[PDB]
Amino acid sequence: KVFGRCELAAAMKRHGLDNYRGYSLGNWVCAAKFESNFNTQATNRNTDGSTDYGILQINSRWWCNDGRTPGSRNLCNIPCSALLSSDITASVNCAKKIVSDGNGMNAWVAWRNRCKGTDVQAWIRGCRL
Ligand SMILES: [Cl-]
Repeated sequence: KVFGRCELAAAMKRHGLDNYRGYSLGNWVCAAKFESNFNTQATNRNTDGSTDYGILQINSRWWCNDGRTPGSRNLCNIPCSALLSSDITASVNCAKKIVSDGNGMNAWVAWRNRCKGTDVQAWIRGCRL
């Protein structure tokens, strides 16, 4: 599934992500946009064998379990196969798990190099939320 911008914004606000640990909805919208462009199926396998999964590109080394990473922690307790669902609930719960660690949304490098420090509202702008 390739979410619409505010289809995903509404799905994230109905998931309680608005201002979760200090990060307004614009942060999450923009982070998803620049991690996978609103794609739940997206996947990226990086030379160490770990793999970024889902709409938030959660890595398969700390957070999920795919059974083919030699690391390999499963801190969200989840098969990455559930992070590739149409429903974003698994990814949202694991992301609340991650963002509550003290690194914050700096755990997602795309949000850090494109979103962090911007007027992120413009992502939930015109949303009809
Ligand atoms: Cl980038």
